[PDB]
Amino acid sequence: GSYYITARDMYMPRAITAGDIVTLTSCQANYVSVNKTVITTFV
Amino acid sequence: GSYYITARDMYMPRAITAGDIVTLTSCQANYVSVNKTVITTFV
Repeated sequence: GSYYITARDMYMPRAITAGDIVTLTSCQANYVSVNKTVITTFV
Repeated sequence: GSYYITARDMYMPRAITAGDIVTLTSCQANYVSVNKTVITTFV
């Protein structure tokens, strides 16, 4: 149900942060397209 | 009008995120000094 980034060698699940993203003005149906934001920023 | 970071080899414009910044308590008039924040964080 949730979403997590991980390293390429160690299985270490962790919540996605704001500094591991790339914003692009294109998506071509090879994605997931969640209706809500999945950045998980802070208050 | 807008502002974008880019890589040093490929012309690929993209919005500036929160994890590509360095906060320093100094600026010496070799800057732009926008009155509004240009971090573009998320809700």
